[PDB]
Amino acid sequence: KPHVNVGTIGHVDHGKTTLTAAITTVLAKTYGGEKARGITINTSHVEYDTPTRHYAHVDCPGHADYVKNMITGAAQMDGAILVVAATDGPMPQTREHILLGRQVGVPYIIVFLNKCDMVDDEELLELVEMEVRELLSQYDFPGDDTPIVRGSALKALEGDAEWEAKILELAGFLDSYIPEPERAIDKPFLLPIEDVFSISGRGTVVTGRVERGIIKVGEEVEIVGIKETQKSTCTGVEMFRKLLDEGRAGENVGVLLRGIKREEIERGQVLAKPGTIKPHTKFESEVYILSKDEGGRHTPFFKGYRPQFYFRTTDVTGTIELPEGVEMVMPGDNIKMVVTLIHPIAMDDGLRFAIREGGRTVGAGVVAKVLS
Ligand SMILES: CC/C=C/[C@@H](OC(N)=O)[C@@H](Cl)[C@H](O)CC(=O)[C@@H](O)[C@H](O)[C@H](C)/C(Cl)=C/C=C/C=C(C)/C=C/C=C/C(=O)O[C@@H]1C[C@@H](C(=O)O)CC[C@@H]1O
Ligand SMILES: Nc1nc2c(ncn2[C@@H]2O[C@H](COP(=O)(O)OP(=O)(O)NP(=O)(O)O)[C@@H](O)[C@H]2O)c(=O)[nH]1
Ligand SMILES: [Mg+2]
Repeated sequence: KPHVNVGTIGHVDHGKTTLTAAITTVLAKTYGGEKARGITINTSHVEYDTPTRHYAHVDCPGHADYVKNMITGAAQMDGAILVVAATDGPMPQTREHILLGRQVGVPYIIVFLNKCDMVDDEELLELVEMEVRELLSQYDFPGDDTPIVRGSALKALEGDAEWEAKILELAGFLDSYIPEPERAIDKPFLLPIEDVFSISGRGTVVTGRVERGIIKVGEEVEIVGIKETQKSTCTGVEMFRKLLDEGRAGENVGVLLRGIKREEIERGQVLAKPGTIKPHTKFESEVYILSKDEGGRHTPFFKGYRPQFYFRTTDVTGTIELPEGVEMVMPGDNIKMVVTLIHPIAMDDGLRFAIREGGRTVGAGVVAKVLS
C-alpha cells in the first residue's frame, strides 16, 4: 500500500481536530476490511487507510503562537487538507497557513468547507467557496482546480450517514488529487529523527519518515549530527498497528536500536547507512531571500545576521558571512553566503533548508558546498 503523508491546517477552531477524528472513524467503519505505534506516539499523528492507500496524518493546531510546530510537518506533507468553516469563512490563520504552505512548497491543497450543518443558504456557501478559491489563487495555488468538499466533521463523527458520505468524498480526493509520490528506494538509507521514546525491555525507538533507502532488521546504522557520530544496530521496525522487517522510503516508522540510551539520541539527528553522510558546521549556499510580496522581511539584513536554519526535522542558529564587498542583503535578492552553525548537522551538497527569524520565513536555500 503506497504511503502518503497529509494533514489538517486552517484557522483556530474551524474543525481540524474533529475532521481528523471523523476521517479515521468513517474510513474504519466503511472500508474496515497491537501495541505498535511508530509515529502515532505523537498525539497529533494518526494513520488511516483508503481502499488503495495508507495515510500518515498530522493534525496541526491553528493558533499563530504555534506556527513553528507545523513547519517541519508541512515540509514533509505530500498534500494538505485546508479546513475552512462555512460560518466564519476565511480568517487570519487561514491566510497564514496557506502562506506557510506555499513557502515550504506543499505541492497540493484540498479544501474541506466545514460546519455546513450550521449553514442552509446555498448562496452563502457559493460565496464562501468563491473567496476560498481567490485566497488560494492569491498565494499561487490552483484556486480554480482546487477540490472543495462541503461537509460537517461533527455530524459525520457522530454517525450521520448523509454527512459521513462527505468524508468519503474527501478521502476520494486524497486518493485522486494527490499523485502517488516517488520514492528514492535505490539510495543509501537515511531517516531524520523526530521523536525518540524508550520502551521498557526493548531499547530505544526513534521515529520519522524514511527519506530514502531501506533499513532492515539486523543492519547497522549511524546516528549523525549535533552530537558525536554514534553507531548502532536496527533491532526492529514498527508502524501503527503492526511490526515489520523493513522500513522503506516514503514510510513513517519507528526504529528500535540496540545499545543506545534514550538520552543519547535527539531530534534533528539522522539515522543512516554507515559512512554515507557526514556532520558539518560550515557550508556555502545559494539562498533566495523572500520579498515582502511573499511574506519575507521588509528591510535588508547585514553581516552577522543570526537567524534559525531549518534542516529536516530540526532548526539551528547560524551566522552568515557575505560575499566580499557586499554590505547588505535586500528582500528579494538571491545570494551566496557562507553559513556557520552553532552545532553540526548531517548534510551534503543539495540539501534544502529554510531560514526563519523574528516570527517569519526569511529565506529558502540549498547547500551548495559543504566545508566544516
Ligand atoms: C526542513 C525545512 C525545509 C524547508 C523546505 O521545504 C521542503 N519541503 O524541503 C523549503 Cl526551504 C522549500 O525547499 C522551498 C521551496 O521549495 C521553494 O520553491 C519556495 O517554496 C519558494 C522559494 C518560495 Cl519561499 C516561494 C514563496 C512564494 C510566496 C507567495 C506567492 C506569497 C504570496 C503572498 C500574497 C499575499 O497577499 O500576501 C499577504 C501580503 C504580503 C505583503 O505583500 O505585504 C505579506 C504576507 C500576506 O500574507
Ligand atoms: N457545528 C459544527 N461544529 C463543529 C464542526 N467541526 C468542529 N466543530 C466544533 O467547533 C469546535 C472546534 O473544533 P476542533 O476540531 O477542536 O477545532 P480545531 O480547528 O482543531 N482547533 P485548534 O486550531 O485549536 O486546533 C468544537 O466545539 C467542535 O465541536 C462541524 O462540522 N459542525
Ligand atoms: Mg485542533
